[PDB]
Amino acid sequence: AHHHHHAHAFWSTQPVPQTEDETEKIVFAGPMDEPKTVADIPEEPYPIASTFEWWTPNMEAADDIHAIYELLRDNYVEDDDSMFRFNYSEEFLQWALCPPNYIPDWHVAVRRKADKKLLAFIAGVPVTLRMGTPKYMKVKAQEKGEGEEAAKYDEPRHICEINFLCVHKQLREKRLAPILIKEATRRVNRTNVWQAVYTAGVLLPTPYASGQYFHRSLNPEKLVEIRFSGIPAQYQKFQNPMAMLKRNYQLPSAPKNSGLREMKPSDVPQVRRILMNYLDSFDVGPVFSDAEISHYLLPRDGVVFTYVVENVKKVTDFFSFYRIPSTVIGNSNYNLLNAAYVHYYAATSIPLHQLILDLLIVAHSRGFDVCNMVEILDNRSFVEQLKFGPGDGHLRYYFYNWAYPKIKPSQVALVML
Ligand SMILES: CCCCCCCCCCCCCC(=O)SCCNC(=O)CCNC(=O)[C@H](O)C(C)(C)COP(=O)(O)OP(=O)(O)OC[C@H]1O[C@@H](n2cnc3c(N)ncnc32)[C@H](O)[C@@H]1OP(=O)(O)O
Ligand SMILES: [Zn+2]
Repeated sequence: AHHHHHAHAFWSTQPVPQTEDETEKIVFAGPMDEPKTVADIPEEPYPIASTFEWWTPNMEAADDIHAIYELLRDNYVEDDDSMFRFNYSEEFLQWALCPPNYIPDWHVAVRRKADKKLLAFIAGVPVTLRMGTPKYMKVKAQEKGEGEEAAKYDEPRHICEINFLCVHKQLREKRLAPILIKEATRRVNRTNVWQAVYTAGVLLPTPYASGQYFHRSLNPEKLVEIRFSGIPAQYQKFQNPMAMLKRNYQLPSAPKNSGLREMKPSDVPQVRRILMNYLDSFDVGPVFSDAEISHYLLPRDGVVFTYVVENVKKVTDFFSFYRIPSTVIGNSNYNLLNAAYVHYYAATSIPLHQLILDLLIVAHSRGFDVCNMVEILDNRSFVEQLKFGPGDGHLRYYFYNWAYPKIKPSQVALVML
């Protein structure tokens, strides 16, 4: 019942595969660029106009995080004609940008010298990623006798995740974005890191995986009244069509699993174990320490919500979801849309659809209006029984400086904003 509404001067110089045809022919994982060392990377920041300066924000400082908050609030807009606007609170931004061992230098900003107004931003965070040759390719490579080349890059790699690329609207379409990407590349290279991973809605050279978005209505009445959803014509036959619509997406009001409770700090080592056990099944996936599990998964009000199944003693299952609220433009009754995004999870004692059913119940009980996700992990497996519908977006996954075969999004275990 959803409302469906839908030459590279810089990227052709970058160490990424340049065509879909190239990517579909890659058989081994490995770097694109020729080997470099840190000393081969320019010491000085990339030149920008004299009215501007590079600035590294201190995220512990109120003024700095507020400055980044305001830039993104007013300028981090994928579509000016959308009826919605994503909102990234300072707490959200600290959670996304300041994981344990984050590198301040990788938060790259441009500001105007005279008044110190922040005009552009791009952010990298460390992540440890398994990104060696997909298991099927390695298998096929072994049958041809090339197993050790296929396995050469199997060790998890300490790399960079790039997000929150943003140019102030006054500075748009002036090639500042390539400069931001070059400066981040420079700074990351100077840390002896040579690959990055990143996601985008736009199609760039060249994704290794792409996945459709899916939505699960939690407050159908509100979703229709803001035109996120429509009430289709067959409902225009029934007696109280809106009552019929609310009945169709009705959930139980209390979760089905006993032992389900909010995650607490003492759960961290066990959640790490069952998560890692699950994520290692996928060709591309992160490796998390206890500190990273704690930072990314411990409940964080207004940002991250995480529950465990602990039916006496042992943590056997868990799920998590994070919040991004959308401003609703021009609606008399509603100003905000509260969206729950499926995060990490692991099921070992109950079917996956049963665990995610409880996610929906908990998310609904916490006032969320819609539950969103991309078809990574095993998310595709419960779409139909839990009444998710596909949206119009696609999340495209890219590597920088990494030759990588084309894979399915169900082969990807890295949750990325
Ligand atoms: C080893 C370490 C490596 C580190 C770096 C790894 C790579 C990181 C890569 C970045 C990962 C980002 C992940 C996220 O955060 S995805 C979210 C992106 N941000 C937004 O959508 C916020 C709103 N939009 C904006 O702020 C601007 O429109 C941006 C900044 C996006 C472009 O600014 P502007 O509109 O003023 O344009 P320009 O004249 O300066 O530049 C035009 C050039 O920019 C290319 N472009 C456009 N959109 C994107 C995009 N989303 N990723 C990469 N490149 C993009 C475009 O194809 C063209 O290149 P080419 O077509 O001529 O070749
Ligand atoms: Zn429309």
